[PDB]
Amino acid sequence: RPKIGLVLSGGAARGLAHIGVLKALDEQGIQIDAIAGTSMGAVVGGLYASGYTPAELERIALEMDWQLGVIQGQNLAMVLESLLVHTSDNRDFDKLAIPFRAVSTDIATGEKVVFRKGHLPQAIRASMSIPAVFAPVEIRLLVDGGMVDNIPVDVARDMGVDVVIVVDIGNPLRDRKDLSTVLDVMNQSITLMTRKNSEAQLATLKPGDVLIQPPLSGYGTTDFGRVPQLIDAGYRATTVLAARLAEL
Amino acid sequence: RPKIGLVLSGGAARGLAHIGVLKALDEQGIQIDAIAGTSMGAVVGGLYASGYTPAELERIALEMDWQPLGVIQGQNLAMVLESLLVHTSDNRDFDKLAIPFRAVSTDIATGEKVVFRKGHLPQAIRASMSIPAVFAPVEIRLLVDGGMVDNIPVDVARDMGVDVVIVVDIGNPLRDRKDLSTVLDVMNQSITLMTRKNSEAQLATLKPGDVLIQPPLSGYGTTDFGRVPQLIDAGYRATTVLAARLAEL
Ligand code: NA
Ligand code: NA
Repeated sequence: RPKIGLVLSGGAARGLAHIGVLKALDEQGIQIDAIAGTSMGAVVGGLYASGYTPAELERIALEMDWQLGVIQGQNLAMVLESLLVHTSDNRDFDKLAIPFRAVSTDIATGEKVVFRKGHLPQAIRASMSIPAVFAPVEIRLLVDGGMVDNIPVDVARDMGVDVVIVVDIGNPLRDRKDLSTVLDVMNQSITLMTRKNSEAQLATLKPGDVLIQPPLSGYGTTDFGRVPQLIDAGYRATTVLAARLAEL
Repeated sequence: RPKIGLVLSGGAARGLAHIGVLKALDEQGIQIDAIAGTSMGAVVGGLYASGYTPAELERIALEMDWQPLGVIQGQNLAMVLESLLVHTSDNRDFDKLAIPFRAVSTDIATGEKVVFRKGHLPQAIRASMSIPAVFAPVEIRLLVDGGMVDNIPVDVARDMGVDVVIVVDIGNPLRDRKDLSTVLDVMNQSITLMTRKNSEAQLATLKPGDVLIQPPLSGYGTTDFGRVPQLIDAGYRATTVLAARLAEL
């Protein structure tokens, strides 16, 4: 039987669609041997790697307050430590329920930083440290890994997997009418280079592999008003490929 | 004889080294048939394309004040450029300037490269120079600094039909850990990162025939205009050193 690696692309609000993919994949009895994730893909995939069920991930997403950069940085770190209190005495990420890699960016040098050991919470928090939303973290000064490897196919392949299931939740560009402020222009820039490394990795997909691309046409990148829809989106997108995933 | 295209990479303060390259190139009698530039490379190269001498470019750089806010500086930069270029008002096609010229910019809405080849020289150069968080973007497409898509526009210059390119890379140094204080700092760094990545890509396409000039700018702050004379000397000396290699064009 083939080793299957699950790659979970970066985002924020949009990355809760990852939950619905897991929910489908589990239902369909697809066994994941390795997970690689950036930002939200790293949160969802990390919690799942640690032992959470997609159903519990769903319950947690529907029951918490998504309603300055440093204060939110600490708040995110304390939530992650609470959820992961059961993996305190873990150090090697290969020895979690499922092997797991988070991906982050060394803001000083631009180098990709793949975590494979240490403190799961702290590593996941690095991968999730979106500039102008969560302060970077010091472990190297570290940020959201979207700008270097948003869809870390190659990371997952260096865990020795034969096939990858890749979930691209997309990073839509802002429309001309929404580019009001200077912050808006620069996020757009980050979005542009994020897509460019994303497209590059997606280029390396082979015959064997499976791309999942949830229908998220409507969906605001930071908009957590529609969780149930986001999760359904990933659920349905994956349910549709039940036939193709079956042959793994 | 070969058609020589001069490519002038993007920057800000560091791009005044471009002046010293022109100053050398002229001295050495190297004839330029086409110019392509981004940001500062576009200002210096555009003014030179229009008929300024490198000497006058140097005089202008040594005698002016580099000492809601993004927009006010945007207008100020536009009025300076219109003053300097008042003689090319009735120009429309950039191929009919003293030297053919292309400025390069970025459509911030779509990420597409925007190469200007016609219209109003000042307005186009101002687009190429519209560095986010320093000069408001311009509406012509909402347009910014072309560094993020083609900082070293070798391919633009080659689409003007040149056989050889002289490329001036002034570099975009990354900020060190100790200088990354604010959120603005982190995001500039990001822009720097993608700027280098497209820069390295174009530099990859250079051939046997072509000539890369890379001024010694080790010290130099990207926004630091306190050392103009050094910046110009840097480009001057870097080019003077290759007098032999440029001679065979
Ligand atoms: Na340390
Ligand atoms: Na550090």
